[PDB]
Amino acid sequence: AQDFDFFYFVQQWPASYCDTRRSCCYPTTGKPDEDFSIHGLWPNYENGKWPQNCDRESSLDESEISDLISTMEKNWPSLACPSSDGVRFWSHEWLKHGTCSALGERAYFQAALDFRKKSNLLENLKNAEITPRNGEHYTLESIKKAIEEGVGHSPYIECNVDTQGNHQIYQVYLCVDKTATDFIDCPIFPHGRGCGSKIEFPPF
Ligand SMILES: Nc1nc2c(ncn2[C@@H]2O[C@H](COP(=O)(O)O)[C@@H](O)[C@H]2O)c(=O)[nH]1
Ligand SMILES: Nc1nc2c(ncn2[C@@H]2O[C@H](COP(=O)(O)O)[C@@H](O)[C@H]2O)c(=O)[nH]1
Repeated sequence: AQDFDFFYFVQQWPASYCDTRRSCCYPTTGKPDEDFSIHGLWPNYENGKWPQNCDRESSLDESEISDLISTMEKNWPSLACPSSDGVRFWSHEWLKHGTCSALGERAYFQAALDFRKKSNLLENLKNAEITPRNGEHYTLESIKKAIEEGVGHSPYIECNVDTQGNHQIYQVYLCVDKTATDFIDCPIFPHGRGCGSKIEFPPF
């Protein structure tokens, strides 16, 4: 029956996408909030492979999520250049991953928004006294533990490197069950050997 096993729910730390050697452009709506934003909700298999581009005939219909656009501009902004309203980013995510989710367009985007709010990363880190600042000031362990206490499941953290060589928290992966109802323990995690023991949680 069900075409896949679980979802990776991926969030990015905007400031870490914008302090690297690559180009970053603020959205048509201006500088994003200093908070974790959605990268994607990705159907996946327990074997590490995943389905993608399941219905190449299905394009993103904005009327279906009209009332959600202003919220998505702030919670799912595109930071790529050139600057955009996010729609291209959302259309691409819908076509590549959403069409493989078994969810209708609105349910897919509502699920991503709902899980970003539920995971409440910035606040869970704040409770643990982990707040944005420059330099590799935080242990990776404290970051994972803070998120885990708040979500009830352990995240996978992907790090990248800023312009000054600092290793920084870049993306956070959590797993959601195939019916997109709750967070679950991840059956598998990516293997992108990354994140030293001390990392940066950069401000904008
Ligand atoms: N479902 C799923 N998609 C992935 C995974 N790793 C890579 N991809 C997809 O491939 C893209 C990688 O782009 P690249 O960094 O290779 O230019 C991701 O944004 C995502 O759409 C994974 O573990 N699961
Ligand atoms: N990580 C990331 N990718 C973005 C952003 N804005 C647009 N993109 C684009 O979205 C692609 C990832 O989409 P996916 O492969 O998961 O469907 C990237 O290759 C990149 O070109 C952003 O803010 N962050």
